[PDB]
Amino acid sequence: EPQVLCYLTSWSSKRPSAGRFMPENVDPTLCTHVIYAFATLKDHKLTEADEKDADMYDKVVALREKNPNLKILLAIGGWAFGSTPFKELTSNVFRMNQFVYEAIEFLRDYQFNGLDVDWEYPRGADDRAAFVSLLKELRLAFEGEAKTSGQPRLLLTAAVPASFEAIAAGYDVPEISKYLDFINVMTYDFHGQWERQVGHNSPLFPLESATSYQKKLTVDYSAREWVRQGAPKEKLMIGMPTYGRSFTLINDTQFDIGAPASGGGQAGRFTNEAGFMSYYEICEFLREDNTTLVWDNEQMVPFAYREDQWVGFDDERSLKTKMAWLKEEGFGGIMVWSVDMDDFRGSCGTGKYPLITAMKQELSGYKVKLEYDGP
Repeated sequence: EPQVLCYLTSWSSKRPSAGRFMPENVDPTLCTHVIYAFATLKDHKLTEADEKDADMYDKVVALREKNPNLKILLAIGGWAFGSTPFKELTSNVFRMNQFVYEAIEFLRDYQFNGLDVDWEYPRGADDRAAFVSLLKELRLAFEGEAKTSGQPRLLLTAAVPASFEAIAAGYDVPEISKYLDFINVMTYDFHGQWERQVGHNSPLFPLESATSYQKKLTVDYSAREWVRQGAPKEKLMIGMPTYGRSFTLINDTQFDIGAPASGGGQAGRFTNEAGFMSYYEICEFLREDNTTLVWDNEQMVPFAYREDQWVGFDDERSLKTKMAWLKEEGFGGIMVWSVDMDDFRGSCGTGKYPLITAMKQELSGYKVKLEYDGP
């Protein structure tokens, strides 16, 4: 029973031509859960972010009609949303409780299977306690509802950071682990266009020559840090990105990890953000002339460069390798960011959804079992 939780970004519907992604585009057999991001808070209540969203919620749910075991969740928060609304949400019990009772009604009305909470990020003791009370109250009310109610309990999940420093600052790990059904660790964005050296978005292992700090910026170390802090392995869903992060090189002849960079790489035609590329945009980049693909055998991920453009990403081989690591460590499953950025049209020349397919096939047969795993 390894789980596969796939994020669906609302704004993917706004991309041009082939990029355009709609709930209909979702293969309902790929993922065990689809998490729709993001709803918002208005007057401290769970509400639809845009008036056009309600029809989208309807479309995402009802994927179910095509796979009745598929769970559909709604996410609130995200990076843009910030910390202040969550702080104000949890500032008093009545607001908090009323948010809780209405969220349940909101969710039951749309027939969602549960709520994903993405506070980015709690920081400091007051936030730490507030995040715990919020999760504690959602969880208990979800249960209480299932009993005073008819059906199966609403699911509760949260996206959490990979940075070991963010973990200490924001997360009472053992406490949140009691209330969450799934802990979705964001094991990506380790490097990017905010830095002035080239580095990979989501390296599995570090370079042997890495500084003790750079060694921590990896999928492997992050996931292990979550375990070390008390997260139950069966609830830990390790984040898998279907995008890459790109750089403009200072010097075309310097293209190795650590090479000087002036900023992000040229935007992809569909995601329109320098420094960022969806997987189908990567494939386009790779078929340009003279683009050299490299396999980093220490980090265990690919990257590619052509003239002053450099991109670090995940492909079939790196994701499969990650699944092998995953099973060996014994984690409960994966989280995918995001389903709309995998090559859902099969324009890379392999199949449709080649990234998620590759992970799914490599996960076939895996059963998660807890056992003593040393310190």
